[PDB]
Amino acid sequence: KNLKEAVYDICCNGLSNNAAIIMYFTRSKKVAQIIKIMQKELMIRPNITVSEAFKMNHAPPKYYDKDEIKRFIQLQKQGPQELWDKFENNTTHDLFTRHSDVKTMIIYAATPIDFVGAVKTCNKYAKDNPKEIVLRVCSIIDGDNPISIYNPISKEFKSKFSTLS
Amino acid sequence: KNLKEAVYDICCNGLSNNAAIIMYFTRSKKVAQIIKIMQKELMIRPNITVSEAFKMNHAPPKYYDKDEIKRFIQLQKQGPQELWDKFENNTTHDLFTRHSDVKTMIIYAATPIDFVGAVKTCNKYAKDNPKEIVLRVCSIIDGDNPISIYNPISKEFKSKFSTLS
Repeated sequence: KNLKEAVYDICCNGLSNNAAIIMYFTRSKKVAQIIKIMQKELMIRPNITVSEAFKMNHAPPKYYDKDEIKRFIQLQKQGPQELWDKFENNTTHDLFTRHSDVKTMIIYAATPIDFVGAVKTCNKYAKDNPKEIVLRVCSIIDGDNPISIYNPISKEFKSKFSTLS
Repeated sequence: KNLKEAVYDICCNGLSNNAAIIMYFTRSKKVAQIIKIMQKELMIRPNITVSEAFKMNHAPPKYYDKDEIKRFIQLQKQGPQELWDKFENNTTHDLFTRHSDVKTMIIYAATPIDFVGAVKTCNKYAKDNPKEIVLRVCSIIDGDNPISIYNPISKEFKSKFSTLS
């Protein structure tokens, strides 16, 4: 239900050039082939961009103590400009990175029409494989089409969109 | 300055596990070298996940017909449920998938404290190379730490942060 509302909110303004789909895949026998067939099914439709499946690395965890959390808070109360400028963080860990099992795939769509139809397809794989797939939507603050050739398509879609209200 | 305010909004409520730093860069070998320096800086910090540099593919573009856009609007207006159930798209294209040469990287950070320090690190390399690297901040609806081991660290930070607000 949260996915339907989220996709609705993304489409509401007629623009989807700053949205994304993120999918995380656990390690599995079928996983890489799901990715292959999804990529293919997704891109029989125009305006869709799909990434390669990719890996990630991560550092060790760290818990911040109450005093550190508080001084971040005092710095927050000074607003965006002084949050950025006065932040400093010295914490080091003396260790290597861990290589994760989980694969990730990013999808984009140039217009709301493509976006709805892409999320519905992804949700279809996410439903049929519920143990191996996490599905989320992204709003990129001040984002645009990563593939710049789509820009006239989105701007034009928004144009016609706006005159219809 | 847009970046400062998006960072401030993502951290406003003591949750970064629903957030991401996204960066896009050109194929330049001189650029892949600066990315690696950046990853070295990033990984010496705790609570930071950094994906590999990854590539993307995409479909042909399509301009939607002012009349097709209308029928999508009639659905939008009936709401989040009806938009999802009723939407159909049977648009195809006669071409091949194209391979972009834009690379992409995604960075995660388990707490607002780690998120701010990672945007500040990533952003130095973006301003230093504004033609070859583009830097964004993302909000993932109902997101969690992609690496599960961080969940207790995020949940602790939030507990303390809500006590200290």
